[PDB]
Order: sequence, then structure tokens, then C-alpha cells
Amino acid sequence: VDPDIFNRDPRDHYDLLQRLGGGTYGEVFKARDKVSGDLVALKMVKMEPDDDVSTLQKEILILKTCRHANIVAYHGSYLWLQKLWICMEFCGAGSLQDIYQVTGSLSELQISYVCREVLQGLAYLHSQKKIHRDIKGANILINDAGEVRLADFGISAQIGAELARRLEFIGTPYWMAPEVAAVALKGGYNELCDIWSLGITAIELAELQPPLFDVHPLRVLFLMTKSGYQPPRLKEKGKWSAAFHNFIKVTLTKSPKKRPSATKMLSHQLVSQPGLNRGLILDLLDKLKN
Ligand SMILES: CN1CCC2(CC1)CN(c1ncnc3[nH]c(Cl)c(-c4cccc(C#N)c4)c13)CCO2
Repeated sequence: VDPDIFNRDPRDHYDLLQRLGGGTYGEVFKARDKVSGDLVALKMVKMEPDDDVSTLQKEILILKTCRHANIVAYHGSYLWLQKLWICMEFCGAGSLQDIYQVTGSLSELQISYVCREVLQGLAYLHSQKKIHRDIKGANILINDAGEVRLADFGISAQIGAELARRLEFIGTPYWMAPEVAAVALKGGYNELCDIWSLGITAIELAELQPPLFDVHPLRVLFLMTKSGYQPPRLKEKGKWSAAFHNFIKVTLTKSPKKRPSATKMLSHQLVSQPGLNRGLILDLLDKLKN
């Protein structure tokens, strides 16, 4: 299917180092290029005859076609002996979740900078008709240069494959009510779901967990679907500026018809204020080291 797939053992090119962690699926390993010495992350997914090939096809299609400074670099994929290895950028400091578990809460300027960089990556993804659908601290990586990169298109690939598979058993739409046609064509939502998740992520970076993290997941799902659901807010109002409170208020707009787009959010005071540069992330990395 993909003409650029390498039909060889990745071990021909890389020496496999330690296990780094897991993604939505697959296992991610640190590896080193045998000729250049460049470090990479190799995500290994089992690919036996009855494994989910459509999702992996969709994930590699996203990685190959969505190249941006705020998305982890993709180097190519290997298929050998029923294992698929996806080669991506090695981001030395891991995710923001790994960082704040050592470092504690990020400052408002650091959160603003992360939000700006993630919004640039989201505006790019949405412009190519892609939706991340899994924005959280665990999926925002920080490299040694203090660059902010979105990772793990596993959820995006699974939904993309499921929606393509379903649009074969859809049948004629002429008798469908508009709200049924909406779930048939778009799954009942749009790319603005990523704006809400970024608002939640900003709270997560400020408080070390998303709102209601201690509440049973099924109860959280039930509460969100009910009428009268109030969007979350920062708990310590006095610790944060009016700009940060307004950023949370507008990214957490309950109605998707009124939630601002990534490009509109890029004009917000929080991500347009003075003093936003990689130096803020370099300070976070200094705290992580010491
Ligand atoms: C909770 N944390 C999450 C992140 C992590 C430690 C545990 C670390 N992590 C990485 N570390 C360094 N460079 C990397 N390059 C890349 Cl791409 C990753 C990476 C990070 C997150 C998801 C995926 C995927 N699909 C890949 C990555 C692998 C996953 O687990």
C-alpha cells in the first residue's frame, strides 16, 4: 500500500536501546542510527494476519502527510516478520506529563507558550482535514531544544479507520434526519473537540491533573452528557491572570457551534502576550534536570 515502506528489519539500521513507554497501542523504544549516531524513537506494533491493518494504514498516512514544526518528525516505517516499526523523533524530555510529575505545576507563561505551540500544530492539522482527538499532557512532547511537539495519532487513526469502515454500511441517506446524517458523515462532532481538550490540558499543566480526575470515569461521561453541565475552571483563581481565565472560558465553550477555531485562538491575549519564547521551556528543562 505505502510505496515508501521499508521491507527490512529496522535492526539493519538501528541499535535498539531501552523501552521508553507505550502509546494508545504499540510499544515505543529508544534507538540509535548505526551510521550517523542520530537517536530516534521506534514504535513497534504486532502485525500478524488478523491484526488491525486499517488503523496502522491510517496512522502512517497521517504521519507521512502531516509535517509541521509542532508535530513529532516521522522518518519512515519498517515491516518485517509480522512487526511494523514506525520511526519518529526522539524527544529527550518525554511528555509534559512525565515532566510535571517531577517538576510540579508549570508557570502561566510556560502554559501559555505550550498552548501557543499546540495551537499552531492544531491549526495545521485541522487545515489538512485531520483531528488529533487525544490532546493531553501525555501526548505533548518536549525535545532538548525546548520545542513542543504533538505525538500519538493512534486514537485519530482508530476513529478514521472506523468511520471509513462504517461509511460502507451507511446505505442511502435520503430518508435520514439531519442529526442522523451528521453522525453518518462526521461521527457527530468536528475538529473543535481538540480546542476543548487543549483547555483541559492547560488546567492539567496548572493543577497536575485534569478536572474531576478523582471521579469515576463513567460518572464523568454521564455528567458531561446531561443538560446543565458546567464546563470546568481553574481552582485557584488568584494564582492566574484574567487572560488565562478567559482562555479557559473560551476553549471550554460547551457548544461546539460557538467554540473558537485554532486560528482564532492563536489571536488570544494568552498566546499573543509579551515574553513568549522557547526560553520558558528551557527553564522548565533546567528544573527537570535539577
Ligand atoms: C506517559 N509518558 C508518555 C511518553 C513516554 C513515557 C510515558 C515517552 N515517549 C517518548 N519519549 C521520547 N521520544 C518520543 N518520541 C515519540 Cl513519538 C514518543 C511518543 C510519546 C507518546 C506517544 C507515542 C506514540 N504513539 C510516542 C516518545 C514514548 C511513550 O511514552
